[PDB]
Amino acid sequence: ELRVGLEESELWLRFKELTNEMIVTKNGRRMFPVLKVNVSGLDPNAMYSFLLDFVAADNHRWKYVNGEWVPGGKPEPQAPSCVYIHPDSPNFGAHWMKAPVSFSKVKLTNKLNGGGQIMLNSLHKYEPRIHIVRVGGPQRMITSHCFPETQFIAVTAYQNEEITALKIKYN
Ligand SMILES: C[C@H](N)c1ccc(NC(=O)C2CC2)cc1
Repeated sequence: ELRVGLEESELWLRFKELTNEMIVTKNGRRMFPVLKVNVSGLDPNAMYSFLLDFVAADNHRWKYVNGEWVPGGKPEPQAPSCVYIHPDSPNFGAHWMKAPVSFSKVKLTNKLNGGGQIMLNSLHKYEPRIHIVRVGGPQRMITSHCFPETQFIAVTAYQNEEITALKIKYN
């Protein structure tokens, strides 16, 4: 059975309980914390690519109002984010299972850009999600996993200084 787990969930939970925020820039900003995933139950010899995308957790614009995040009242449908391919892709099960799969090179942007960078809507709430795609083999297969622990609001600058402080404390 394919098992997918979150490395350093303790740290993600500190950020989540304060409402996590991730900086987006026109050029694209790397994430802190980094999404790291423990994976077991892959065929060491089978071929897989690791994909990352960001689900709009709700259809609302959020705003920091008197030290608290509150949603607008005018939802719009949220077009899904683009997919980031882990640069080790494609690779053997053994490669993916020898150490946590670490998405340290994904960059979050607010502007449609060349490639690499994933465009998010500023002040929308996102839930990171991976797809483990079995490639090359006869039978293509996809397994998807969500990480509620790693939810955040995309911001152009931090609103909650509690978040600013946690980021610096642990980077
Ligand atoms: C060059 C770069 N490492 C790269 C580019 C495309 C893919 N395509 C896939 O694996 C798709 C089937 C899921 C993988 C890696």
